[PDB]
Amino acid sequence: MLIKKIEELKNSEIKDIIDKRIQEFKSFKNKSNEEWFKELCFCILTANFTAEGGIRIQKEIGDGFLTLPREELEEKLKNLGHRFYRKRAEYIVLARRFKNIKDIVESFENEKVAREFLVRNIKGIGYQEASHFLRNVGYDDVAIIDRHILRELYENNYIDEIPKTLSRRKYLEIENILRDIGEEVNLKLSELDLYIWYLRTGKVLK
Amino acid sequence: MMLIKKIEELKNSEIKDIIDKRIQEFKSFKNKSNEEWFKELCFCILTANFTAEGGIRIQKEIGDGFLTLPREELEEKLKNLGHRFYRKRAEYIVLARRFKNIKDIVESFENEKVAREFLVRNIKGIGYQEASHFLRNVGYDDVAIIDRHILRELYENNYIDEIPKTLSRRKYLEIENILRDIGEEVNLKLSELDLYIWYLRTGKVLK
Amino acid sequence: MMLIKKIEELKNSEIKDIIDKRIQEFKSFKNKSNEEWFKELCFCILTANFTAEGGIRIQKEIGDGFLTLPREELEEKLKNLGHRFYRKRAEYIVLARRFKNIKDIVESFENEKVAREFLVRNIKGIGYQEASHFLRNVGYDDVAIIDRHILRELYENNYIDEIPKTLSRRKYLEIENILRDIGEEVNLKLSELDLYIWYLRTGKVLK
Amino acid sequence: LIKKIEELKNSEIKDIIDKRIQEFKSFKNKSNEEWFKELCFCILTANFTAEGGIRIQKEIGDGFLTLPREELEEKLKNLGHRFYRKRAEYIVLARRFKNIKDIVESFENEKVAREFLVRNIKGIGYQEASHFLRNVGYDDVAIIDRHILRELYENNYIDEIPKTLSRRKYLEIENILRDIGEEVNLKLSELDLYIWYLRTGKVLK
DNA sequence: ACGTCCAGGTCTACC
DNA sequence: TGGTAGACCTGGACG
DNA sequence: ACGTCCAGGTCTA
DNA sequence: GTAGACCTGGACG
DNA sequence: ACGTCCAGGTCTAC
DNA sequence: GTAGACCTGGACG
DNA sequence: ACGTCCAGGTCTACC
DNA sequence: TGGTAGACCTGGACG
Ligand code: NA
Ligand code: NA
Ligand code: NA
Ligand code: NA
Repeated sequence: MLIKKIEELKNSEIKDIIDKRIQEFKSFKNKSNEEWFKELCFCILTANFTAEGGIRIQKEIGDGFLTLPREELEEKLKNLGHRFYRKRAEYIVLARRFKNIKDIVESFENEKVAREFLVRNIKGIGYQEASHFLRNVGYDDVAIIDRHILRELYENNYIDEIPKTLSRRKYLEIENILRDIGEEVNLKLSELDLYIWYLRTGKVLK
Repeated sequence: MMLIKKIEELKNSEIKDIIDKRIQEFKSFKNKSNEEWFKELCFCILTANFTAEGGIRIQKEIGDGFLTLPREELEEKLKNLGHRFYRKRAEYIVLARRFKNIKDIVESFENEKVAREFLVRNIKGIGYQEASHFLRNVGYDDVAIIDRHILRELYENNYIDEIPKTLSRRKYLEIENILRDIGEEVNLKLSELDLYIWYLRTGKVLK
Repeated sequence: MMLIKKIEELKNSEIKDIIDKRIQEFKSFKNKSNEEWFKELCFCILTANFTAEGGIRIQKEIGDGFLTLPREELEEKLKNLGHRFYRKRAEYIVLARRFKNIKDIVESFENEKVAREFLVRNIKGIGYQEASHFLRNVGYDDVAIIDRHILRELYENNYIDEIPKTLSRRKYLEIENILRDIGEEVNLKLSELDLYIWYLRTGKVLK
Repeated sequence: LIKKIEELKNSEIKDIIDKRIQEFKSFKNKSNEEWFKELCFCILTANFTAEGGIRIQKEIGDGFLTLPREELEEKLKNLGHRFYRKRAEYIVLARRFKNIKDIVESFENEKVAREFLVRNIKGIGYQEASHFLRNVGYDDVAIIDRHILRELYENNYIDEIPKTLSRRKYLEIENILRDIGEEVNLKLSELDLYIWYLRTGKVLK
């Protein structure tokens, strides 16, 4: 079933948007360290939150993610109506240790290894949001596994149950099921995601 | 307790001034830039199984080059500067550049002991000996440099029963502890301390 | 990994029988009076910073003396029978006599972990270790005895990064849980598990 | 170190060593057959145990002299000696000097006699030759084995545990000890028992 | 030798 | 609070 | 007189 | 945990 | 447990 | 001057 | 209405 | 350990 649904989206004029988006990421090969970092923050802000809200907050704050004091930045987040302003603001500041994120990430063996580094070395980033970062900046063979695509995987029965938790072991299992699915629909991991996400919500945000 | 006898022997000499101004030299790194810090990390990598002064010279000649120099070029520089392991050390140095702002990364940690834990497992080229070396050099007080010299100095006074071929983190941590006890006894920080014991051996107070 | 290996080969050795005859020696406390249990509780108080062997004869020579002998005479016996702390341990034993029906008090508690909590804050001389040691010695399994020894090899086998100064309740229940997983990876209750781990370093199977 | 030895000359141990040193002197009146059994004992102590060789020397007894090659190798084999084959061979070959007492005594001193033994018997080098001579009553040869050597380096008398204790080694060390000797006022033989006991807490031979 | 090392921790008293 | 330095205290093993 | 031993360890398989 | 690999010039007798 | 540690060196070749 | 060989059997954790 | 639902998780403390 | 509970924390649409 899921296969069928995606097949027709690849046909529908939705495929036209997903690739203005997929390439919207690829262009990060020509973006600055601040931009890349601003994307990392977007991921940190997105966890257990809303994409729309995340987009606003990002555009509204801009390079404030990289110049605002912990107390001043914290307040702005309070303004734009973010669920968790205290915590997420703490992560932003703390993350500045790696403000040259583009150079740090582009220097790893691959993407699977780079993801490993962000998780354990950035408070606020698990596998969900690291995969999200990598993707949003050009990376194809990583999967983002949040509530939604979980739901489409439990629903279409690819997974037994919606895990009370997501160990690294499980994330890499599922991410693979996702990978094998994408060979049939013939999409890289970065693309597929947007497709399943769109089904679920009805928006090719990011 | 002969070592100790020789330690206080030094504390009451014109050597204490040299060491005391040497320690102050490191403590000034609190104001230096990320560059002056990365360039110090490299010096350590250079000094691994090499000459202390041999690494002091190369650091002078290359200077801000540790940041810019490409692989094949920096290799030429080193190869010409007479370093033993030009290829390998050149390799490591370049990789370390992914942390070209090594100050933001180090000061972000809660304590030096944990900061070392990071450096040791994210920078190929750095183990405990040369991270302790690194940190100490940029102004931290509570870490020990457990090289060959201070090792068979300990050993030579029965602080240990053998010179182990390789140092386990548990092994290095245990040895360090041992040094700190001397530290308390003689009243000095593992930073100060290390310059002393090092001097009892070689006769020079470099770094 | 090595520790895991040492264990199972013991489970196949002559030792897998001495420990077993020993484990059911504890379970047989379900059919003993308060006094016999108290005698055990007393044995554990004697063991704090002392020998397991020593506390076994002292309890055998003194027998049911922990219940009748006045302080002065008890301390005297504990002095003659050569106990490290003949005064303090003599005091604890007397104060505990306000629970000389210890069996009725312990079995009353829903379980074991909750009963252990009662022994610790309500009896001088009994900390978390010599509390778990008592319950285990009277037939309880899901509690670990974390003494100088089982600490030595947990640290030697890289399970913990240090031998802590003193064991806090959180640190105890934490390490106790580290042992609890070690248990299921070889299939042994903490009680039985303890004896294997203890025989490794001491080379004996007492209690 | 010297402080420790003084503590020993104080203890009951000093009496234990006096009666032991006098057990060696008795060889002045023992037979060629006896002097040889000690020689064999010393051949069974090289890279082996002092206590092990003792019981072996006691069980085998005069067997070192009358048992055929293969027979002697069996008793050594059974008595759990590390090297039954070789030691039996060394013992058998040495039987050509069965009247070892006559030969040793005929020499000028101990220093020259030991030289003959070493060169003229397979299985015997300096330590064993010294060991031998000490055991029969001779007083100024040092036995340099793993322990008296251990003690000497741990105490900064020598600087390396030489891989190969050369004759030129054995004798520089032997001289050092002889100087450690005047410090405490002991014969090389008495001193060896003192140093050995420190290492081993046993005082046999 | 004589001193060092070491045994299935728990307690008070301090800040 | 809750983490920690000192007190309790002795006999045997071992170089 | 040319050969040996020494220098602030770390990484891979 | 460990040996081989990385690599060189330099002072000593 | 079983694998390493350990014990009063001497010989034979290259 | 120096590896390999001779060769094992108890203790120990 | 206004009490429910829901949104691209991850960290700490605890065992 | 590595899993689990519980915190972080709110707005906006539903009906
Ligand atoms: Na993280
Ligand atoms: Na490293
Ligand atoms: Na208590
Ligand atoms: Na010979």
